[PDB]
Amino acid sequence: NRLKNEVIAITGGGAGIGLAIASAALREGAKVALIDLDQGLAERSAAMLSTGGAVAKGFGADVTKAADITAAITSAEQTIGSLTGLVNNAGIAGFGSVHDADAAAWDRIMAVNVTGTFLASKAALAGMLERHKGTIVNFGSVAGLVGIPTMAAYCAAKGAIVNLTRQMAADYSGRGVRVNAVCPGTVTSTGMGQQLLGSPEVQARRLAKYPIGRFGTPEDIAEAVIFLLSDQAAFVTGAAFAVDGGMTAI
Amino acid sequence: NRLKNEVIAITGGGAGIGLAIASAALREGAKVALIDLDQGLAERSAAMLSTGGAVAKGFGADVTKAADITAAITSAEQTIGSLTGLVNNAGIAGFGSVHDADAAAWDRIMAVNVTGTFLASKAALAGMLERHKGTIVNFGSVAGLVGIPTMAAYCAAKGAIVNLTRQMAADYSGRGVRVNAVCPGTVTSTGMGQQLLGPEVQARRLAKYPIGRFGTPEDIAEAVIFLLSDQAAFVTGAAFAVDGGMTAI
Amino acid sequence: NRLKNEVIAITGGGAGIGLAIASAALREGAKVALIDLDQGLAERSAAMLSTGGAVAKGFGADVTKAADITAAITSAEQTIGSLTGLVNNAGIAGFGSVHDADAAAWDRIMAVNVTGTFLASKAALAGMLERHKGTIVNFGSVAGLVGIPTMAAYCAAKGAIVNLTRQMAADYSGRGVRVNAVCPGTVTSTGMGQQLLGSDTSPEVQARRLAKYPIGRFGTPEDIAEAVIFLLSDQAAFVTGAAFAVDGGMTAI
Amino acid sequence: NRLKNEVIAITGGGAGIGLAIASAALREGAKVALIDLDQGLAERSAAMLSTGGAVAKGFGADVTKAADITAAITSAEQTIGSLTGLVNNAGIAGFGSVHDADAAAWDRIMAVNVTGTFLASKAALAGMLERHKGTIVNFGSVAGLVGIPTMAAYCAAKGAIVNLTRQMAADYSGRGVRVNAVCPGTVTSTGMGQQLLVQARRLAKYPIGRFGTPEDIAEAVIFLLSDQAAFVTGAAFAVDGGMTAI
Ligand SMILES: NC(=O)C1=CN([C@@H]2O[C@H](COP(=O)(O)OP(=O)(O)OC[C@H]3O[C@@H](n4cnc5c(N)ncnc54)[C@H](O)[C@@H]3O)[C@@H](O)[C@H]2O)C=CC1
Ligand SMILES: NC(=O)C1=CN([C@@H]2O[C@H](COP(=O)(O)OP(=O)(O)OC[C@H]3O[C@@H](n4cnc5c(N)ncnc54)[C@H](O)[C@@H]3O)[C@@H](O)[C@H]2O)C=CC1
Ligand SMILES: NC(=O)C1=CN([C@@H]2O[C@H](COP(=O)(O)OP(=O)(O)OC[C@H]3O[C@@H](n4cnc5c(N)ncnc54)[C@H](O)[C@@H]3O)[C@@H](O)[C@H]2O)C=CC1
Ligand SMILES: NC(=O)C1=CN([C@@H]2O[C@H](COP(=O)(O)OP(=O)(O)OC[C@H]3O[C@@H](n4cnc5c(N)ncnc54)[C@H](O)[C@@H]3O)[C@@H](O)[C@H]2O)C=CC1
Ligand SMILES: C[C@H](O)CSCCS(=O)(=O)O
Ligand SMILES: C[C@H](O)CSCCS(=O)(=O)O
Ligand SMILES: C[C@H](O)CSCCS(=O)(=O)O
Ligand SMILES: C[C@H](O)CSCCS(=O)(=O)O
Repeated sequence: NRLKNEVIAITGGGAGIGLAIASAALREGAKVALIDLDQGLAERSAAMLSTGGAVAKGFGADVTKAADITAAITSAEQTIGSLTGLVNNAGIAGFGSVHDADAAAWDRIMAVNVTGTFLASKAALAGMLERHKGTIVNFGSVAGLVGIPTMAAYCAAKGAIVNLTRQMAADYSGRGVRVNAVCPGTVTSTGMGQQLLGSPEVQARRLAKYPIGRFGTPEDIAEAVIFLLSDQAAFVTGAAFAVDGGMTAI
Repeated sequence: NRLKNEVIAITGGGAGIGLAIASAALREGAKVALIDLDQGLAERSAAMLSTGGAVAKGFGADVTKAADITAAITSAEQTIGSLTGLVNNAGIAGFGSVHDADAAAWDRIMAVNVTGTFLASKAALAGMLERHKGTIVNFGSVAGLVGIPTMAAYCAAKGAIVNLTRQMAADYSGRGVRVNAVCPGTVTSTGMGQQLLGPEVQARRLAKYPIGRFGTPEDIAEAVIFLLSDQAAFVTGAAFAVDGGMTAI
Repeated sequence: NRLKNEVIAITGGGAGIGLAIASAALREGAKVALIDLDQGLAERSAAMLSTGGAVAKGFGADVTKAADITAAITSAEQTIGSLTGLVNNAGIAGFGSVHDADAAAWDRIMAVNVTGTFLASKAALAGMLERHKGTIVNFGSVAGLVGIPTMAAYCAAKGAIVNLTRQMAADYSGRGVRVNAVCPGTVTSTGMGQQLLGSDTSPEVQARRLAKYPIGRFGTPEDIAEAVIFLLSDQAAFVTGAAFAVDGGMTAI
Repeated sequence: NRLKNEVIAITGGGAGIGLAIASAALREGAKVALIDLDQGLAERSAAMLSTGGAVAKGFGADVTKAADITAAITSAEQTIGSLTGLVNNAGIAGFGSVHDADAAAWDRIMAVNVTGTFLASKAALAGMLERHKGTIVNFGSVAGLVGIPTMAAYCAAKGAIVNLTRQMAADYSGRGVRVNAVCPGTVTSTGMGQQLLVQARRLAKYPIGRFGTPEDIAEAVIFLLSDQAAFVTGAAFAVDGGMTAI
């Protein structure tokens, strides 16, 4: 019951890491809102999770669209109660170095990751600040802390999220709202993870970047997020928490 | 659940943050060994904690003395079982800038913090590596990540611990032993906290903390309990700031 | 003559830190192209700088407009020779926290800073990679390393630039192109510096800000320019992927 | 003339990166004191550098011995003038992990690196603070910023130096003394580079595609020592071919 009486909205919550966060949050007694670009997916996943009295509801919204994400958060609050937590998990990845990157793809990557974190937080902060109570978890990556070959836009976007997290902590920590970023290492099993992988030598070069000797699971990342959401993390704010199997330590 | 079947040794566990870690670890089902310079204190604190079937044991050792810390860990394991976790919480602080610091006090601060982390870990690692299973939590500080006026030796020591943690993670993460550092902001209530305090200046210190308050031993303990737990299975080499936003600004 | 035979393009080169970089680069023997949103300013400043044999030329371009910045770099190269260095100095700042920031303002700050760095680098990289030779200096800030109250978009943009610099260094350092970021502390005398002051008039906050700087003063455009000159020079041949704090100690405490 | 009117003491100045710093500082018009554990080497290297009117002098001291290093700095100041810069270049490396490192070996690595930086700085700071003018460059490493397998003591020592640099800058920047740390990537050609010389695995960690040279590192130190770096203090400057960027 680490999240007893918490109400948590999770963007990109219909699949992958976001869904695992939802599962773990329900385990700890939270009520959860899954907000996804894919409304049907959010609804199906919410139903799948709604067992043993667990309360999970699905909502459709593109985080880059101010009116849509605002309406989704308002509806979540109307449906399951005033938010105590927001997880800005929605993100997309793509490839392209600065010299040849698709400019339109660049903008979309920056939009979903950075603008989405901005707009979703903006919607949630009205109530959280009014209540002097909230916790926001943003999604960095190892790709926001170091450079990754061939991922210019994504490294820019995640770098933005890491420092935006510090900025938001600066504004809001004293007003009762903690803001932190989890920075995951590679997680193989998700759609994005599969996109990333998509030769014994190449993948092995990648695996060699991880002292722990394996890549992450959605469940590994979810546990870190649940800690940050919980009131046991009451003094934790502005942190960029590396959950990365040692990648950024070497 | 969350530390069911864990066996945790905590250096400097007789008081302050170390004692809070012990209490929280017992809450989560671990068995704990308090290892403190002050043997009597370790014993009294262990006795106080050992209620409701909670198992805590106290041992005396100076972490800077290789034979003594090795013996305490051996005794702990005989009494509560093979270690699954080590918290290198033992540390001391002091004041003095580079131009005027006393060399002997400098050496003692470096010894307790850095050499203690080295020797305690060395002792624990024999067993942990043999079993391919362990978690070590070292104690950095905000003082290991940024410069603090008038605390040269302490900033050096905590800076050493932060990067030694990365180095240890590099060596051992693939061999079944995770190594992480908690980097706490100021916690005023402990013996060390009271030492650092000893009002315009207080208010200036408080303004360094976006959250608007200093930390408690319980705040820090919860982060340590997370890092010790198998729910942190992918977390290694991290320098985790538990600091009310201090290093974020 | 630390930049003899170098040809450097400087975005936002018409005024402020960019103009100070131009002046120092000319001192060290480079030829410089000033590229600024304000074409007249770029041209007037280039004229002012072109004394004693120094060669500076001005060009107008909005760094957020791919065709415009590409055209400016092309004209610059036709005028003063193939680029060996690019300084992505153009940037704008503004105020607003996540809860109240205007989305359009947010986008423009992200565009000039992040998209501008992307688009100008893209233009310069074609030639630099072909020649296996270049150095790119991006502009972070203390605001790209730590959080600054009430500057959400700007902290996001500068944070993007700091890590984009790492990413570009990862791609290009082995191909002959070094990429680094200078992260200046507050420089009061520029238009942006004045913009920052003007945003809070109290002298408690004014002295509060200065107390963040161990060195006991704010930066000058000349202070920042010297670090950029070092990074552009071949004396910095092993320096790449660095986020170099030039900040009077601000991020050290 | 970037260091004209500067007087710079360089610990470990008899060889390797230290000697390269001396050479570049003399190129820029500074007067240099080489301070080395090997006194004869400091003297011979100083003599070699002292051509074309350049002023370099050699002195012997173990930076871990307070009286030794204090006496060398005092002798230096008496011979070439009051210090304006100090480069804490002296350092040693070794191998050993936490589980197997010998405690005496651990202590000597910490001593030369960390205690040496403390003691040499303590000696120089008396004069620098009196004159409200100084610049101190400490030696970190990529090994002070990230973990390096099998180098526990060395990663601890360099980690200490990186944050001690921030601490010193906090204390002294407003009093006229800048303090910075250079953090070099691997430099193969020095005694330490050779000592620490799978090898293709190591090179792959460097995006620039080569290891550093003593000259590469010297140029960064020269910048940090110069008055052109007037606003630079408290910084950990990575000179590392991109190693810590990935
Ligand atoms: N998978 C990995 O290796 C790592 C991923 N991450 C970050 O973790 C987060 C989640 O990653 P994954 O679970 O792997 O992603 P995913 O690709 O498996 O799923 C992302 C979910 O977000 C939704 N989504 C996409 N765009 C959206 C938008 N504009 N508005 C609302 N929802 C949208 C998708 O529909 C999808 O259901 C992202 O921020 C990602 O960048 C960070 C580090 C490692
Ligand atoms: N109190 C604070 O504001 C902060 C403290 N810390 C670190 O957290 C850790 C714990 O701090 P506190 O609880 O405040 O300390 P404390 O001073 O309240 O208690 C520390 C305990 O360590 C023991 N100890 C001292 N030297 C020892 C040695 N050589 N061998 C074995 N045990 C020894 C003492 O007997 C004492 O019981 C330390 O590493 C400290 O540096 C870090 C950040 C904030
Ligand atoms: N002034 C300060 O305190 C600090 C400033 N900086 C950064 O340093 C850089 C330069 O700063 P300042 O000299 O103070 O700025 P400034 O405001 O004095 O001058 C900026 C120049 O950039 C030009 N510019 C603006 N938008 C442009 C665009 N879209 N395309 C082309 N040119 C454009 C302007 O016309 C102007 O001439 C910026 O990247 C800034 O964010 C970073 C840290 C400290
Ligand atoms: N060689 C490399 O790959 C890198 C080395 N470094 C650091 O750069 C610095 C210089 O390294 P190198 O030039 O390679 O070293 P080096 O081994 O080639 O020579 C260092 C000099 O320091 C002197 N020295 C050793 N102990 C001393 C003591 N207790 N007191 C006074 N002098 C002493 C030696 O006699 C020698 O002349 C060191 O601090 C080192 O840790 C850091 C990163 C890369
Ligand atoms: C997409 C996710 O943030 C991972 S980016 C690549 C990280 S690594 O595989 O190069 O360690
Ligand atoms: C003793 C502990 O590590 C705190 S060091 C001083 C930190 S602060 O009060 O200057 O934020
Ligand atoms: C606009 C420039 O990047 C400075 S942002 C504010 C930095 S400080 O004055 O709060 O230290
Ligand atoms: C001794 C010097 O600080 C280098 S430590 C090893 C660095 S690397 O070769 O593993 O990148």
